[PDB]
Amino acid sequence: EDPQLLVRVRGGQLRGIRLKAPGGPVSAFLGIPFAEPPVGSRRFMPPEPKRPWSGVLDATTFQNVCYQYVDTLYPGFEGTEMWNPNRELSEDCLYLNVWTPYPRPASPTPVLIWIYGGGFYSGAASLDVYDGRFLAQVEGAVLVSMNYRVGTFGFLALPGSREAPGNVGLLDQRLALQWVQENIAAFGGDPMSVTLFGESAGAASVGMHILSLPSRSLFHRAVLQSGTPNGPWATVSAGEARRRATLLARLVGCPNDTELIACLRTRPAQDLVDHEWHVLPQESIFRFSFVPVVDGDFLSDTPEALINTGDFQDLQVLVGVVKDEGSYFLVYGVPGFSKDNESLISRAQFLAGVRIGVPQASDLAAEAVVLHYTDWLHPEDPTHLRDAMSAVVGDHNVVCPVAQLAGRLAAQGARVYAYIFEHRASTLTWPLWMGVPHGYEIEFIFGLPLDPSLNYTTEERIFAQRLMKYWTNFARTGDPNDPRDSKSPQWPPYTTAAQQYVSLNLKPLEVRRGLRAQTCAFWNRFLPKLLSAT
Amino acid sequence: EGREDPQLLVRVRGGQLRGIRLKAPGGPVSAFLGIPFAEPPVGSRRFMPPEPKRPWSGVLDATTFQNVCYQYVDTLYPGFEGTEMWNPNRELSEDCLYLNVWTPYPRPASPTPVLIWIYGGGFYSGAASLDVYDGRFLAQVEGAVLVSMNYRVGTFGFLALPGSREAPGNVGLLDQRLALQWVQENIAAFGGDPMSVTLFGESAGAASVGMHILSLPSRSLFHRAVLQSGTPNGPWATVSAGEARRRATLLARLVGCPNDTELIACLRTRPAQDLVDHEWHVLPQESIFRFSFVPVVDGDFLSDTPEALINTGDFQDLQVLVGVVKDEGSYFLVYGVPGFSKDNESLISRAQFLAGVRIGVPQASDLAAEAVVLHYTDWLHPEDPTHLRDAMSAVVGDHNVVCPVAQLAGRLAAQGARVYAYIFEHRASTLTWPLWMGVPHGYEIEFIFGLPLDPSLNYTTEERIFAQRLMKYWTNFARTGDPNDPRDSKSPQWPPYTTAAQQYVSLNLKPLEVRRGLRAQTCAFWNRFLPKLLSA
Ligand SMILES: *[C@@H]1O[C@H](COC2O[C@@H](C)[C@@H](O)[C@@H](O)[C@@H]2O)[C@@H](O)[C@H](O)[C@H]1NC(C)=O
Ligand SMILES: *[C@@H]1O[C@H](CO)[C@@H](O)[C@H](O)[C@H]1NC(C)=O
Ligand SMILES: *[C@@H]1O[C@H](CO)[C@@H](O)[C@H](O)[C@H]1NC(C)=O
Repeated sequence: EDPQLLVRVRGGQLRGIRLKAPGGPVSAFLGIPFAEPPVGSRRFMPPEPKRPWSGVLDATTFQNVCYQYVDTLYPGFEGTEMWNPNRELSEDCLYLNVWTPYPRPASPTPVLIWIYGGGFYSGAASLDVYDGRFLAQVEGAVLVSMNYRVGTFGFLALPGSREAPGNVGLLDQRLALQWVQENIAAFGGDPMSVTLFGESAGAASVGMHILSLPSRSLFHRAVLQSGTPNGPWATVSAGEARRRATLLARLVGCPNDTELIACLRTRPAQDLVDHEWHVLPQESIFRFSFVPVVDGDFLSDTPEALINTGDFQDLQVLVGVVKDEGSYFLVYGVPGFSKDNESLISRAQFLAGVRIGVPQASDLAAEAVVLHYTDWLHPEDPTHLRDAMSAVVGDHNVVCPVAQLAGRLAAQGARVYAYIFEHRASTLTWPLWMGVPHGYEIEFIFGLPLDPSLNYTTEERIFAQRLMKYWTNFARTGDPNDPRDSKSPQWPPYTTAAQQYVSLNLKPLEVRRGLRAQTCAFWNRFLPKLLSAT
Repeated sequence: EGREDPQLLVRVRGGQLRGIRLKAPGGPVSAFLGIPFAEPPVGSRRFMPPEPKRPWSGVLDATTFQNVCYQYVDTLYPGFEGTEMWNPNRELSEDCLYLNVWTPYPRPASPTPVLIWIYGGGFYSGAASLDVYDGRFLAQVEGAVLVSMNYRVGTFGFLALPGSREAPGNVGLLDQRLALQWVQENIAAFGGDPMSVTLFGESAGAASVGMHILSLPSRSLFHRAVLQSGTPNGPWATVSAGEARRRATLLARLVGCPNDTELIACLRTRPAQDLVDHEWHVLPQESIFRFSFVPVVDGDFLSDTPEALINTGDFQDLQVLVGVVKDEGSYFLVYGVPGFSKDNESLISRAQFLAGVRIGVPQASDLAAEAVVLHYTDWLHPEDPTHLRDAMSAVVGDHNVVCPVAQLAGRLAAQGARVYAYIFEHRASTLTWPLWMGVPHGYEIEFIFGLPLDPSLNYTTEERIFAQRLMKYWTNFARTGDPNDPRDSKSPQWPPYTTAAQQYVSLNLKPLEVRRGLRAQTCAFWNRFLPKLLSA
């Protein structure tokens, strides 16, 4: 037995597996339980710490994916399948994964904790794009990723109830964070240097740990990729959570909160998922049924209120967006859009897409969006209209929420670094019109281009090495700039005054100013004033 | 007769006239100045439509400009050429309905296209006798017959109690119409062609031209139109019948006049200066680019709002030239926006910007005003004093001129008209206004009229050549309905403005450059978005 692969944690002993990375071996400890299986009476309930076990636990394999909706829009297509569960679905899914250098670090190493996205309705830490072996091997990092409950199982709330209090998926993440504090030193990780990073709902999740005080003692730095806790999709009110929970229950024949939740707990998992999408208040895209709730507990106030009034003095944050945040979502609901054609649309279809794409928008607000995003020199041009549709969805849901967060954090004392990611992977299977879609920076940050069997260009490999360095420098120091390297040029902090951010592409860093400043002023300053009066 | 110049004696329908031979740089021109076209609108005729001038006996002396219509005289910067150039240069009188004709010397043997100038000044000021409106250069260099008329302004031209017989409103426009009828009957005596008449005007003059396009009785009196930095549509060129009535009766109160017959009769007893002294007191809000007595939508001269009439009109056998200067708003900022002056750089604070926007968009709600502020703010430099100053200028110019012109051009083009559009971007070397104002409202006119040709005025040689270019464009358009030269085609062409391609030309010292979209995005804000906000 290899002593590098044998670790004692508080719960007992584990056996990991030596994996081959391109440059050398790594130690992986996969499928480690951090909670009691949240099954039977424990459904919808906060997670409990895993009971200690006897002997040596086999941690050589990824554990089950949390029970979730699986996308079926394009069967057998790698662009969609790469996000689908790659292990069996189960409610028993509260396990985490650790990658370390082989041999394990001689001195305490900065820890990166990955929180996947998927709209709080999907995702898994076992996906090939979240493979931590490259960062471990090349950068010497200790990388951790956890499964958290998604959908009804993670976020169905009857606020104020003891049995479905809400945000339990977020508590799953917090428990994995606690597990790292208590146990990561055994693997050579430094619990006094923990960086959370995540994409999409994962970045929103990272954001919620920033805004929830009990999470704050469990990490030191944060990275939010293409997602925020503020914004239109990441939270609901307690009233809207209750309403959706009560409707889902009706839809499955259930049944006083106690009685309603008891009947929901009797239902086969797939029975809940069958009706998951039927509880949304309007026809929409970029809207998810069961998400974090403003409960007055995990989240003391709305994230908007919390970012406006928080003190973020001793925090460093890396945030950013991809060049084409909205394109990917268009094919999941807006008529005229499809991966299989160029998606050239009419004005009529633009107007209709805006109502679906900004579902809470009133008639007047929807007219303001159309009038702002129309190119009045080319008002009927299908290429313009299609690209504007993408812009509306990406700006409303990601870019402007991100600018808003960056600015508040910066004003309230945080050290902030911002990027836009603009390289389209040579291997991308989505069509050209989608540009650099949501999610397609991740494979570069994780260093997948360094596996020569994946057929990335040598440029893409060098670029991936640049990104791995920015991320791990940031984890190490709270500054993504290389401290032993001179020229570059340097990545400046994002500030409310200068509003500097950098482009991440195959060219050297270029510094730009103003992250869609005019358009986000429309979204962040004008539209709120509109509908709070009308 | 006997000893006088035989080219200076002409008979019109009312009698015999004697003109004057004037010197232009390239040679002599004939001028017939101060020809009366109406009975003096005095006493019981105050506020009343003009009646045609009754024939006179003997030879009327038409050798000097006549009285300027009674008006408010700008007093903000006394001694200063920049303002005095617009001020009255003849005696102020209610007896002011006279017109001017310049023609070549000797008068042309075959009938020549006629240009009729209508001055601006917010419908409260102006005269055809001002030096910037001197027709001699066009007459001499282009062989043009040029006509300009005085029309009543202020209360005298536009005070209305709509529905009344004694103060029906729009009579200043009726003065202009009567001057157009005079040209039809009489211009052939000077060698002018009454079947080729082009109206042109600036500011309120341009608005007036647009209103002659929209008023059917005017349509037989002219064939083509040029609107410079003004339009009949937009926030200032007209008022509703209710607003006219409201202002007329407030004015009456302020001058001691308490049934419309009795009110108007009391107003007719008041000294002219008493009316001028309270003219500005009747505006509903603190404002710039708003004028108390302007054309009224009376359901007669204007059968509907200009907005309605341009959206539904048939303009098929109409050619129109329209444009703007680079900095329409700047001039207006010093007549009411706190923080602004010709004698400093007018760098303003954000607070002054927000305050200025309420004054510059006086009919805007709180929400609309904040939409404006949010649109014009540069969110990279929300507090830069230079950007704020320039944004204030842009707000005022776009709202009042540039976007109404874009709206006008689009409707005209979509409904059959041949439209040619420009932006004029040359700053006169002789301009006395400060540099921050850029190319202000009013400062294309001296070039169209060819003042730079007078070497005593000290324009550069390049400006002389540029004036000659503009004069060709305007007279080519007058001749043919196309500003382009028939022969010369190596030069770059001025393509028509269309809704599809939205093309217009830069007018500056360089050859014509074609550009697309007149402030397309920002005018979508003013012309499409704001009115939808106004609906609730
Ligand atoms: C510029 O002037 C504005 C208008 O007030 C005056 O004009 C200046 C030139 C002086 O002659 C003063 O005596 C006048 O009252 C001011 O309101 C504005 O603040 C000025 N800008 C600055 C900062 O100088
Ligand atoms: C693209 O394809 C989809 C479905 O195959 C269809 O709904 C859409 O109308 C198509 N659009 C174009 C550009 O023809
Ligand atoms: C034009 O220039 C001359 C010669 O220097 C000067 O004396 C005269 O005053 C100037 N005239 C004007 C109109 O400013």
